Amino acid sequence: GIQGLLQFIKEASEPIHVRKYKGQVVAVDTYCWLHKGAIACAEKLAKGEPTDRYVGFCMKFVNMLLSHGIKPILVFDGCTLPSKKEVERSRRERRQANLLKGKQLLREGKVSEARECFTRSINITHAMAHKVIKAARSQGVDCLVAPYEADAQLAYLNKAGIVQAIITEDSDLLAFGCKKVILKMDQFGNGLEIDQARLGMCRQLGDVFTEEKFRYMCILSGCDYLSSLRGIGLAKACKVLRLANNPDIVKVIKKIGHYLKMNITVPEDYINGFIRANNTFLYQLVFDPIKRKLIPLNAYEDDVDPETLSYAGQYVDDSIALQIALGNKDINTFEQIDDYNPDTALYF
DNA sequence: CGCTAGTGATA
DNA sequence: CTCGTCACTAGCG
Ligand code: NA
Repeated sequence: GIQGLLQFIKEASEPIHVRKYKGQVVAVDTYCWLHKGAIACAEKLAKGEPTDRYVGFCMKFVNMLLSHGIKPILVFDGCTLPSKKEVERSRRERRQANLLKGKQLLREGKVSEARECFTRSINITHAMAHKVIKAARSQGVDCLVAPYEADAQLAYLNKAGIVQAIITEDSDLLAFGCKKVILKMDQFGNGLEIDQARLGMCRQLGDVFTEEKFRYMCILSGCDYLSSLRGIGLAKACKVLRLANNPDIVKVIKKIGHYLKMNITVPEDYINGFIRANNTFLYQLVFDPIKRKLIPLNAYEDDVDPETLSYAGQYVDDSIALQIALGNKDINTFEQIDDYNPDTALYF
């Protein structure tokens, strides 16, 4: 996502412990636990050999949060946004390559390299995530499969007061407008918290501590929805945002070469791609657990047409979205793989 | 000299 | 059949 974002605003970071959120609700970007837990049993998944260590891993963290008296809500990624299809396919091809080479080209002789390639060809499937969901629900923990990206869903849960903090390793959460994000948490509950209001503690940031300006900085720096101009990182983006007074971001991006004293010819596609990136950060589709329907991250403004925001995810029926959120309906085939019912046991 | 972006080691 | 990350630094303006 946003490279070097954590180091850039480390002044706003506060080392905490999970006790600080006792008797409160916290949402967890489960994919990080799933991935770090799958790294341990990489060769097992590479060979196609049955294993469930990652389940015990995720449940270890969950049991920690529970032991400190916190109500955790596990969140998973759902469908992939159209602005990421070819990227996910690229990573798919990379995993296929690392698996093929790591297997056939390293089946005899070299072993360490074969494992080093197998750990790269590791793919987190929704079946594994479903195992985690079954275990978590067996331990009475609520789960939610996002309609699309997990970071938007989490940001919604946080901005709606449903949760008070978000445990993740992704730095993009801040660009979605989260209030409290707990990064780099270990087994015991030791992690780095970053509050939105505390963004002002960064002198280097200047007057770019407001949600909108901070978002513009994150996008200009280089995000998953849009690569940055060559030579533009966090410092340069922050600088050009600090210097410019004009509220209209388009003219600013057009004069990015003027404000930074460096020869930059802004591509025709970059402005539209910027608007699309910002619109994706603002209006990506999430699932409202209370109303049990599919809503945008933020309510649409007066200058935006919903029919042109297909890249921020497309709507489906609320019953289908509900079945997806419960992990009952498969992401790809849309087939019913489970029959969990929250009525006959959140979502109330 | 500040800052971007790529590499190598690593689980 | 869902996303890496960090320390170090070459090399840019
Ligand atoms: Na960049």
